[PDB]
Amino acid sequence: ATGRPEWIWLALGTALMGLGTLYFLVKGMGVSDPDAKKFYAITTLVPAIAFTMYLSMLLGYGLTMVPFGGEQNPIYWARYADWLFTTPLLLLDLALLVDADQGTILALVGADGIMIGTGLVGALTKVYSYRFVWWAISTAAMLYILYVLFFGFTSKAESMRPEVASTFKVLRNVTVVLWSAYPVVWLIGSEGAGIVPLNIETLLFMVLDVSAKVGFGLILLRSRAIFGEAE
Ligand SMILES: CCCCCCCC/C=C\CCCCCCCC(=O)OC[C@H](O)CO
Ligand SMILES: CCCCCCCC/C=C\CCCCCCCC(=O)OC[C@H](O)CO
Ligand SMILES: CCCCCCCC/C=C\CCCCCCCC(=O)OC[C@H](O)CO
Ligand SMILES: CCCCCCCC/C=C\CCCCCCCC(=O)OC[C@H](O)CO
Ligand SMILES: *C\C=C(C)/C=C/C=C(C)/C=C/C1=C(C)CCCC1(C)C
Repeated sequence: ATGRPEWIWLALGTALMGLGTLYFLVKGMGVSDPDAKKFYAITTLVPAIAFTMYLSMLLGYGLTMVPFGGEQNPIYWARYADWLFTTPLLLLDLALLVDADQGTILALVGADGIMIGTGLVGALTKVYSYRFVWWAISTAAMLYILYVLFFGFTSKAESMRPEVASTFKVLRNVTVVLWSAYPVVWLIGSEGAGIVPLNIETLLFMVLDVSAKVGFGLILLRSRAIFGEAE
């Protein structure tokens, strides 16, 4: 558990995802409105999955060594298993808020799976120059997602209840800003060019992970948008 200088950030991350899961679970009790239940279920699952994968990194299961640049490099592969299942759920929270059509949802979840799966391939690739080829396909998939969130969602939200429009626009903005930092941390951290050491990279991903999952949920689940309009 100790011996790895990043361990303090993995321990903190685990604690914050556990506490976030327990909070949403308790808040979610008794909610009867069928629409709100769907938002509670999706949004509580996100930190529950991330809690289990942070714990696996803490205990050292979610780590493997990958040779490249003539050295053995520690790669936390458990990050991608986490993101494979949590990032489509976050996009589903947004798409259900604006009642997106089924074709649009499919396009978003599919592009997201491509983004995370090519990120994983790049992380495990042993030929140094090819890691950046995968990084660029993965980043291209993420630019399609952000485009849909602005031209495919923002246009629909504005034709809906004001409480829905308002909450979507805050969540959309939060999403665009936090998600776009991820490819940058990868590129300058241990998986890429290696300018930032692993212990600081782990700190940066931990602040982004907690903000984009627990912070995101705090904003959505206090809104009136998730309830049906009723007397
Ligand atoms: C120290 C605490 C550690 C953190 C806890 C360990 C996390 C792993 C455990 C459990 C999964 C529990 C259920 C996760 C799914 C919750 C979904 C939900 O609550 O949905 C409510 C909805 O309203 C219903 O219809
Ligand atoms: C709504 C969707 C909910 C989704 C919830 C699903 C979460 C599944 C989690 C984990 C097991 C996956 C572990 C992958 C198996 C790797 C085992 C292996 O081959 O060796 C690794 C080595 O033991 C160590 O470094
Ligand atoms: C491993 C990576 C892939 C699996 C990870 C799971 C991620 C989330 C699941 C699904 C999106 C598929 C489309 C589901 C959208 C349906 C929402 C909808 O359109 O509404 C239908 C409902 O009938 C109205 O009441
Ligand atoms: C739209 C929101 C998401 C956009 C995300 C796409 C970001 C574009 C990528 C890269 C330029 C930075 C490349 C700089 C890398 C040079 C590293 C180097 O070789 O320098 C060694 C070091 O500086 C000696 O100390
Ligand atoms: C659970 C939290 C969130 C916000 C996860 C998001 C992760 C990404 C947006 C990852 C993107 C990557 C790309 C675009 C290219 C480099 C490799 C990554 C997989 C980190």
